[PDB]
Amino acid sequence: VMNRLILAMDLMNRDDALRVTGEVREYIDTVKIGYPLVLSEGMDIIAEFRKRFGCRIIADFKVADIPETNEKICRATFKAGADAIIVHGFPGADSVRACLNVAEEMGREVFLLTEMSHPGAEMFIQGAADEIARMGVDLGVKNYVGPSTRPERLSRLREIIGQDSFLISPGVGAQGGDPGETLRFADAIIVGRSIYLADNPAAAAAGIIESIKDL
Amino acid sequence: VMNRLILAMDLMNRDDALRVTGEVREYIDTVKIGYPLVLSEGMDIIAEFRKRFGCRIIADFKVADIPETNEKICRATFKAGADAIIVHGFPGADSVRACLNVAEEMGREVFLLTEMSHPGAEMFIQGAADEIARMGVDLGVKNYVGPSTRPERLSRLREIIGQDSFLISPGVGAQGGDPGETLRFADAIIVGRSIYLADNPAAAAAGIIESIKDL
Ligand SMILES: Cc1cc(=O)[nH]c(=O)n1[C@@H]1O[C@H](COP(=O)(O)O)[C@@H](O)[C@H]1O
Ligand SMILES: Cc1cc(=O)[nH]c(=O)n1[C@@H]1O[C@H](COP(=O)(O)O)[C@@H](O)[C@H]1O
Repeated sequence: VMNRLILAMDLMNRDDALRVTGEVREYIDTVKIGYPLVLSEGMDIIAEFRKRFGCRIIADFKVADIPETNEKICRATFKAGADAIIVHGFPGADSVRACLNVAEEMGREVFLLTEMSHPGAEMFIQGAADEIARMGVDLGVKNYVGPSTRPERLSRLREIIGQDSFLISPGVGAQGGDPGETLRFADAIIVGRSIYLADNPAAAAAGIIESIKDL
Repeated sequence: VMNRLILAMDLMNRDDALRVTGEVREYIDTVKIGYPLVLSEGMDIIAEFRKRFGCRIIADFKVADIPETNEKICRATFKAGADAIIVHGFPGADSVRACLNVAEEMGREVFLLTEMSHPGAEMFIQGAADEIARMGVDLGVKNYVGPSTRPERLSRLREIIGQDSFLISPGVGAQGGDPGETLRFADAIIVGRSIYLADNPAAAAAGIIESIKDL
């Protein structure tokens, strides 16, 4: 990922989302698009962004259903042009395998979300996260998401998945995570509001990149 | 819910989804619409169904993000005309509260998914399910989802939530659950493929209702 920075584009208006993404395009080459934008503007927004910006698109859909439904969700998401999809591991191995099967059929990638970044993640997810990660390894998952807000947990996730696996990390900026510390363990950081709510998103992205190059 | 039966409309084509829903409308008055249909046909499908069929719509979006994103997802879903949304409890109390806050602002309902119906649910979700349910009670959740495939677990969920709470249950038919047994504990059953993949969906729905009235 260009500059190890992934934009979390969670504005809910097509015009604002296009404006911000265009302003920061030189600093990124991967955009994470989730349900706030998709449920407001339609799945066609994925192919529009892919074309206009020539970026890779990660669909952050936190897929968390039974295996049969997960297959349908993944098929629709890849048909819409997403390069990868984020999948929850908490629903278990069969649900993750269903997503892996569709990604294999369509030449795409799955990212497994193993521990979340918000405070509530401590209640149930944290205590399962190591086992969710190990499940990922045993299923052959190569791409993972873990939390910038808890770098000791990010270190433990990296320990389980090994150095060859790709690890991206949200919670930088707004949720309190630090870019440099997070990049001790993650390959790339995800940043949303610290960029897209800034008075000058390009200057915000540049500031982050400047602190990244210093590592 | 009319006849204690909720149609899980997970066909991915608007014409087929409209045909089946129209054929079974006399047997139901609540349609559950999820991401297979929404990500294939757009969020506008919710208002279309609500109008054409005069049904209640439950958006089965298994909301499972951080609190800030959950608020955006719920706002977009209610703006699209959904009467209620299904929310995962596994991400913790703050994530569930975010959904409850938006439902309160917009005069809608949250259904909390506490234990899932597929085999993988045994790995991580089952061991947290009682505590997820108790969390729901403490947050004031009044609507719950639990698994037809494990009626002993459905009984335990009913025990925690009490008789006044509303409980709906998927996994009937295709996944192996039984309508009558499930309705010992749930107020309503969700049925998808046993109806929408049948040669005659109306006859399939009628058959289920006939076995329900017998209780
Ligand atoms: C992928 C994900 C997992 C998670 O544990 N935490 C998280 O924030 N996310 C998403 O990353 C983005 C974080 O954005 P900011 O906090 O930087 O605004 C939002 O899209 C969240 O939904
Ligand atoms: C709500 C939900 C939770 C869950 O634990 N199990 C489940 O099947 N679902 C959904 O119910 C429906 C079950 O459909 P059939 O198995 O009856 O086809 C699908 O939409 C599933 O995504």
